[PDB]
Amino acid sequence: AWTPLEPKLITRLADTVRTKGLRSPITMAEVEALMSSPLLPHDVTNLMRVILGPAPYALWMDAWGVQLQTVIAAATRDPRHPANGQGRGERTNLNRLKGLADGMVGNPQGQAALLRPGELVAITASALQAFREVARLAEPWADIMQGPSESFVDFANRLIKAVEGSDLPPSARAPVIIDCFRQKSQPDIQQLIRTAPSTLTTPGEIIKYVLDRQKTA
Amino acid sequence: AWTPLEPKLITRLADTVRTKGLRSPITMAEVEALMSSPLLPHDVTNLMRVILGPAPYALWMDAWGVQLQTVIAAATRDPRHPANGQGRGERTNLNRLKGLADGMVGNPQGQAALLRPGELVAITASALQAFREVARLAE
Amino acid sequence: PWADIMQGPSESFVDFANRLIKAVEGSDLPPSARAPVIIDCFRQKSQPDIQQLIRTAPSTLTTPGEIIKYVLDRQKTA
Amino acid sequence: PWADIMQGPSESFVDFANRLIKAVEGSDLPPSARAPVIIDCFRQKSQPDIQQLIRTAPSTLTTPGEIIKYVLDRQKTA
Amino acid sequence: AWTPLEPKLITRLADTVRTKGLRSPITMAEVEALMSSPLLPHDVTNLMRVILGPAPYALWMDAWGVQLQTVIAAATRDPRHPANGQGRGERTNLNRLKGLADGMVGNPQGQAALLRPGELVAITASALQAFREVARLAE
Amino acid sequence: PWADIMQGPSESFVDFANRLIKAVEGSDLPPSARAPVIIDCFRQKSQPDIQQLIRTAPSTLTTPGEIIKYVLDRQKTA
Amino acid sequence: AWTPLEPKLITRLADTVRTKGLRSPITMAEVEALMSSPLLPHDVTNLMRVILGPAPYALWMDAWGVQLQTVIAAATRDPRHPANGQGRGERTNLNRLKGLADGMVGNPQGQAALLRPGELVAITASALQAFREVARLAEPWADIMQGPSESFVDFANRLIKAVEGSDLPPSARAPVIIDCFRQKSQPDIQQLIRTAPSTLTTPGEIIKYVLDRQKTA
Amino acid sequence: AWTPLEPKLITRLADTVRTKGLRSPITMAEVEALMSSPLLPHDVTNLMRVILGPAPYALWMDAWGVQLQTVIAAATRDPRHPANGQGRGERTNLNRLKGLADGMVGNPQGQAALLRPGELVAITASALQAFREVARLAE
Amino acid sequence: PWADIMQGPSESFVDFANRLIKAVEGSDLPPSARAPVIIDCFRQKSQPDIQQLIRTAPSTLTTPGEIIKYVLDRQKTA
Repeated sequence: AWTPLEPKLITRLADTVRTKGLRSPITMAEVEALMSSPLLPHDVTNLMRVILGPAPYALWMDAWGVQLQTVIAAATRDPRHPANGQGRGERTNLNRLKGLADGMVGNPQGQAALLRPGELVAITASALQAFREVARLAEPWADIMQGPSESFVDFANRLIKAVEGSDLPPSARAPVIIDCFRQKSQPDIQQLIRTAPSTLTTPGEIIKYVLDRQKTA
Repeated sequence: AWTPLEPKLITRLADTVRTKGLRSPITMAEVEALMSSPLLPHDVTNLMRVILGPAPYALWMDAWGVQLQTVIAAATRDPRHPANGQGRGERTNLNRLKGLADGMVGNPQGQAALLRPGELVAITASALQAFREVARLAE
Repeated sequence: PWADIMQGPSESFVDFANRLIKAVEGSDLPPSARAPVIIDCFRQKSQPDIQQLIRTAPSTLTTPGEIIKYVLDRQKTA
Repeated sequence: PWADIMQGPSESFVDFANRLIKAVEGSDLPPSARAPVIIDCFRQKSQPDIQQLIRTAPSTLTTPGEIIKYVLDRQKTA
Repeated sequence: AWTPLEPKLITRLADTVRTKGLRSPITMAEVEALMSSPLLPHDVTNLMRVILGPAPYALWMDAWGVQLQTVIAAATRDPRHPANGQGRGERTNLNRLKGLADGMVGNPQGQAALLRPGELVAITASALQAFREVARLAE
Repeated sequence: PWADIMQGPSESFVDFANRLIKAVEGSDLPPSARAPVIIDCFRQKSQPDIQQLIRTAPSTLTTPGEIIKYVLDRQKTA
Repeated sequence: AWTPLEPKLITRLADTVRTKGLRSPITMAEVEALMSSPLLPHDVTNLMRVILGPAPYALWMDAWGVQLQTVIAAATRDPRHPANGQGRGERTNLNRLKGLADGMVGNPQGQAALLRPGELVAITASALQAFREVARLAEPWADIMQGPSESFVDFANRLIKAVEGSDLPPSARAPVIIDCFRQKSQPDIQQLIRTAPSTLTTPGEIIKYVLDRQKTA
Repeated sequence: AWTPLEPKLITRLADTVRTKGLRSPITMAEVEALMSSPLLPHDVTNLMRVILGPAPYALWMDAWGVQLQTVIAAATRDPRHPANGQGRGERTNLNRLKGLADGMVGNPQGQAALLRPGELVAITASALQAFREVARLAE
Repeated sequence: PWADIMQGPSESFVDFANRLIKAVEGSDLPPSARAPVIIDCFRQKSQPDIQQLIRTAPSTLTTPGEIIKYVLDRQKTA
């Protein structure tokens, strides 16, 4: 049985997006919150229709379609997808993912009837990634320096934000964050990281080490 | 069957962490509250992704891994771990604890299927101790 | 009225796109005729600098989102 | 003479292509040397706006018809 | 036996294309008129060589090739094509459609000998659609 | 009283360490609580130059003798 | 039989190091040239004694020792090293690599007699890596911009040089070079790379594309 | 037994490439000269590392890979390749051509041991064609 | 004479290290006594800023190359 999301939560989320913007970490946290239970295509579509303006909504429809197409390519590349079945008769078409298949167009009850839980979670993850892309697109890591008066946790927050919300591949973020900690982060912390008796191979470990041995001031 | 945590509670906890900080006793009490039922690796991972910033989240991943490794050392030091079994075929690998094992990567339903309750409580206690370490370290 | 919407001389492109998509989706057109109309209105409205920017697109843009992304990338910062 | 044909400052591109293909096919070249010559004359004649339009082609154009289609698509409407 | 189209009709059609353009409904009607009987690849090729300028002729060759390729994809998707046969030995290659196959290159008589009526009507419909595309593209 | 001992602005570090260890060992603390107290008093007393010198220790110092050796090595000769 | 390197080539290389420095690409090319045939520890040691000053020579001895120790750790981690043998009696000690073993100290002829070709090539590669480290140490990629008048091949050369001669892991150089091509390389080439109908996933492919479609001027 | 190329010849060739450029006929003649004996992948790789700058070296690695892939396609299209053998156990993989196969990575002696003369001449011709492509592309 | 070598007020550290290593290795000392002498001359010469920089080394430096690397890393850029 389909239950709609509260319009009160949706109104609060829309005002959050209106004041804080699309890219603030609080906004992404709120979206993750309202993206907790697996939503039907109807739910996510109406949610993005309400919280996003017209042009961001067009961009988001595009990005969601592209991500769903990547998902369907991975699905035809592996017959063991939680959305797929074992036989060929359970293969999931994009009409079933976007809610365009037969018995689903405009009807959320029938949608919830025919859809699989794997289908729902795949649609939800696709929509979240599309939202991230559009947010990064609507509004530079290599220009980030630690200010003379700025603390180190603020600098690390800003740098990790700008590196993860950028065009780098996922497998290239940690080395870049480390090498930016080492070359930015004004020469006191540079020498503090350089003279590390242990080898630090993770941004979290570097942050912990620097927070331990930092010059209290 | 897996049931997700309410995004309303998660939003309230995130704002609590945002205003009070990581180390306040009220924040630790709230975390203990949302750490009441044994959570699956997916739940704790997403929870820490939402409530913690990027750098505290990296620190927490590190600390959680270290604590889970200590747990697995104690487990290989005692075949009577509530996560282990009696035979050698039930020995619990870190891929099964971190949710990286086969049939679990990205799927919370399969996760909840294959995991043991002892596994869940050990993961939960490890995550709580890691949160305490990171909170003591950040400020 | 969607067919009377022009991008002002001082207006940014995201505001123009928002206004146009709003007026086109909140109109009497069929649902299957909104995307082509939005594209062809991006091409003929959206004052001649952006018109030439869309015209000289080495790739073929077949979606309002793709056109918006392309224009936002290659727009004249001013 | 084909090697003296330039696209005039005010001439359209289809007229220039017609004139060039006419002069190249009605000349003393072998039949197997007309297409490469027509392409390389499209690239070096056809005043620098279209020259840069052909240069920055994300795809490789290997036929006069394909070059004509691409230029007609992405040409600066004026 | 192959019979060529009248050069008088072709001259009148060429002057029609010259004065009215490629896209006028009278021009498309005249083309449909001269596209009534199924033409051999030689006929359509020479017709487009005469009535179209050099650049529209290049565009039309491209479009005709693309449409014929779509036809051949549909033909390999259905063994009951009026150009195909029942066995695999009657499958129609693009060399046979464009008139490039053996015994056909430059010879319209041999062309008319080996070609099927389904082949002829498919080639003709493909050429008409290509003409429509190029006319919509030129102006 | 051990908890009232500060390193004077002009006092050397070995004198401060001697005074502090004397007052901590000659007090009412249990024997198992003297080393942690001596360490944490080295860290919070011992005026901010030596405080920062101990804070930025690439190694972890877990003994009063090791802290004394490190500080004596890297101290500001003056 | 041992043949010494020409003192004329060594004098020319020493003057090259004296005028151009340790880090110039021409100097590294010249060193690679004189590092072509596998050299005995005597040869490399005397070569670095002559071309390098006293302090860079001390640094280079340190770095060479460290790299040789890493090599010997990999050798004890794999009994199939081209310097090792199958039995335990052919295991290669650092005294044999540094030329300190019995029958080798000060004698290049005996050195050439007892040494293996795998030993020679390992020593040579170790010495080259140590030279690179010391050159990078004696005298920043994220500060490299393409000048308004600079060509693109010069900018690419400078950037690839600074990225490969840095402290990044080997698996993080290509993504960094690509993302630096995209964000540096003044906005004309930035837009040229952005509007690429194909996806460029290699620095060589990006360089080829830009060289093809660049604005001749 | 592997013998390295003289660093004197390599230095002279590098200065030739530095003053005359990549495309001069004298430079191509010098490259053909130093490309006379069949070189091992190690030799050609180090040679191009020394004589070419960083960006031309990246371009050359790309082009060399593409040409070697064309060679391997022709090799799987003909079991009588001088690099191949008669049985299927002598089929030459790209790891063996680029010097990445087992027993060859970083070791020129083992390389010279396992490689065939046909393999060497194919690698050499591929590298020469790749150099020509990159030289035509750079300027 | 090696024992008379001081780092000048304006001299860089690599020049001082070069001069000192030259004078120590080209002297009458045994080969097994050069490294300790070079280290102890780095520590006592090399004007008090670098003296304190070497003194406050959280790690133990037991080689002239390691001392040179450490000082070059943490030196006061000026």
